[PDB]
Amino acid sequence: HHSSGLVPRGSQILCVGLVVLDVISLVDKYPKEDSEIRCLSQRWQRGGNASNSCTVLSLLGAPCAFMGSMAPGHVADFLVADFRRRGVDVSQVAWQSKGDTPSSCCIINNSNGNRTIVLHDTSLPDVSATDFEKVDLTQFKWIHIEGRNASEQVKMLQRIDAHNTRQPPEQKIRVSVEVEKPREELFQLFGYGDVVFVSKDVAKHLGFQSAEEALRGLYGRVRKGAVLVCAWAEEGADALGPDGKLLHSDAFPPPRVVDTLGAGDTFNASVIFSLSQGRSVQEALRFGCQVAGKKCGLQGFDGIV
Amino acid sequence: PRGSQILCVGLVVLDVISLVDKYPKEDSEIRCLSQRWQRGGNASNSCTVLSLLGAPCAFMGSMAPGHVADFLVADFRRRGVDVSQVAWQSKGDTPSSCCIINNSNGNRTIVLHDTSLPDVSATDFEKVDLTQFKWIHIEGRNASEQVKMLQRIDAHNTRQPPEQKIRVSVEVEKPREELFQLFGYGDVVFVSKDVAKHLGFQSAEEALRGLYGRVRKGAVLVCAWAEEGADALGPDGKLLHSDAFPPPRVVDTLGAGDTFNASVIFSLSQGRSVQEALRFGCQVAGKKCGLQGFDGIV
Ligand SMILES: OC[C@H]1CCN1c1nc(-c2cnn(C3CCNCC3)c2)cc(C(F)(F)F)n1
Ligand SMILES: OC[C@H]1CCN1c1nc(-c2cnn(C3CCNCC3)c2)cc(C(F)(F)F)n1
Repeated sequence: HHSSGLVPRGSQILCVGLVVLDVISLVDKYPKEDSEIRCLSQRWQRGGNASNSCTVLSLLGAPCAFMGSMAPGHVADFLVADFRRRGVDVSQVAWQSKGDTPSSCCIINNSNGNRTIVLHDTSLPDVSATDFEKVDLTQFKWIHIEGRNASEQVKMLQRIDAHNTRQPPEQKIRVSVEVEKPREELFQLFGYGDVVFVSKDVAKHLGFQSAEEALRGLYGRVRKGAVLVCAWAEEGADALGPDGKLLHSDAFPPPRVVDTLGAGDTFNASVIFSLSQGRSVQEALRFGCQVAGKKCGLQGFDGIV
Repeated sequence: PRGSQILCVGLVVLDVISLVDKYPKEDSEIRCLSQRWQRGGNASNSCTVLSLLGAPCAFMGSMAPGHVADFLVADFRRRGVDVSQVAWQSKGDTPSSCCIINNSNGNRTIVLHDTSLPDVSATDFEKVDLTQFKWIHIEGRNASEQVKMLQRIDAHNTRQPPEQKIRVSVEVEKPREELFQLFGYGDVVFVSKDVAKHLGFQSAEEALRGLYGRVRKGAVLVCAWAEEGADALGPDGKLLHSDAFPPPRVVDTLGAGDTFNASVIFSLSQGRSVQEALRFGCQVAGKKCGLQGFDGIV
C-alpha cells in the first residue's frame, strides 16, 4: 500500500459504522416492473450514518476518522475519494476480501417526492471486535459508534472502557453510541457510552409518542452518569442526564426545506462536536438543532457552517 | 485482418445492477440479494456475446474519459473487444443506469441516465477503415447521422467484388419515428416487439408482414417476441419461425435481446441459413436468461 501521517495523540473524533454508495435517481413516474425509463437526474452520493457524521465533523473543523468495512473495487475508490474530498481520515477502514462494498439504489418520484429504495446487500462483514482490538486508541479523543453488529460492538465498547480505566481524566476517551434502527439486538447498546442517541423511529417503535416520553421511559437503560439524547425532527430535540432534568431545544427550520436527508447525522455530529469542545449539554443540544436546521435548507452538506 | 472482424456501433453504459427477490412497491424499501456492475448498452452487450462466441469483434461508440470509462474499457479488453474506434468525447459523463433484476422471473427494470454525451457522427464514421470488417451492426439512435454511415457502407460495397462485400445489420429497438428510415438499409433488419406493438402489430408474424414493405430489396426482417421465440421474413416471402429455448428458471433477461441479435449475426456471418441463425439466436438468448450476466452461455 503506502503510508499515513502522524496524528497528534488525543486529537481525532472517530465514527464507526456504515458507509454506502447511494445511486439516487429522480424520475417522472415510478417505473413499472420490466420497463426501461430515462431519469430526470442521477447522483452518486456517499451515505451511511457514521459516514455522514464524519463529513459534518470535518466541516465543523474537527480532525475526524471513519472506521467501517469496504471491499477493494471501484465502489470503494469512489467512496474513499469522496471521504478525502470532505477531509476525512480513512486509515482505519477495515478492508475485506469477501463481499461487496454496500451500494443502494434510491428512486425519487418527481411527482409526489416519494422514495423507493433497493437497499445494499449484506455480503460485506461488519468490523469485528477482533479487528477493533488491533487499533491503537490514543490518537482519538472521542469515539462514536453507530449501532449495527451490537454483540461485537459491545466488546469494542468494553475495550474502550478498559483503556479509560488506566487513563488520567484528561486522556479519557469520550464515547457515544447511536441506536437508530428499531432492531432488538441494538437495545443492549443503551447501556454503553457517555452519550446515547436514540432515534424518533426507535422511540415510536417502542410506543413512545414524544421525545419527553422516550427519554423518561428509556433513561433507566443507560449507564450511570450517561446523557440520553432524542431528536424529534421539526419538534427539535431533548436530552436527559443524571440530574434528572429534561433539557429541550426547539428546531431552527430554514426559510425553505430543501433536503432533510442526513439531518439526523448532522445533529448527532454537531452535538458530539459541541460536547467535545467542552460545552454544556444544553448548549450542545441547541447547537445540534441549529446546524441540522440549517442543513435542511441546503442540498447535501455544502454551506452547513 | 481484412474483413475478419464484426463491428458494432451503438451505446456502452455502466449497468449498476441489483438482484432482488421481488420488485419493490412504490414508496417501500427492500434489500437486494446481490449487487454487481456490468458493462452494458445494446451494441456493447452484443460485443460481449460475439466475443464469447469466438468472433473477433470491435465496438464503436462515445465514451468520456473518467473512472467509469476505465472500468468499461478494462471490461472490453478482458473480453478481447477492440476499442480502437471509440469516439472519445471531452464534453459529458459516461451514461449509467440502475438495473433492478427480479430473480423470480428475470424481469429487468432499467433507470437510464442519459448524460447528453454526443453520439457517434457520420464524420467519426468517415475516419473508420472499413476493410477490417466482414459485418457491421448499427444500433439505431441518431438516425440521419447513421443513415450517412450506412450510405457510406453501400458506396464502399459497390467498389467491391461480391467476394468481399460488407454485410450490414440495423436494430430499430426504441419506438421513435426518427428511426423508421433505418428499415431501408442493411441486409438484416432487427425490429423489436416494443416497436411492433407500438405500430399496432400483435405478433411477430403480423409485424413482419406489416413492415416488410419498408426494407430494401433483398433484406431479411427479423422480429423476436420474447418467450414466443422469433420470426424472420426474407425476399422469398416465406415466414420463418423458431420456438424459444426457455431455461426451467428464468433469472436474468437483461441483455437477452442483444444476445439474440449477436447470435443471429454470428450465425449468418458463418454462412448458416436464416432458419438456422434464428434458432441459434433463440438458443443462446434462452441459455443467457437462465444465468446472471453473460459468462457461461457457451
Ligand atoms: O433531524 C434532527 C432534528 C433536531 C433538529 N432537527 C431537524 N430535523 C428536521 C427533519 C428530520 N427529518 N425530517 C423529515 C421531514 C419529512 N417528514 C419526516 C421527517 C425533518 C427538520 C428540522 C427543522 F426543519 F425543523 F428545522 N430540524
Ligand atoms: O429476447 C430475444 C428472444 C428470442 C428468444 N428470446 C428470449 N427472450 C426472452 C425474454 C425477453 N424479455 N423477456 C421478459 C420476461 C418477463 N415478461 C416480459 C418480457 C423474456 C426470454 C426467452 C426465453 F426464456 F423464453 F427463452 N427467450
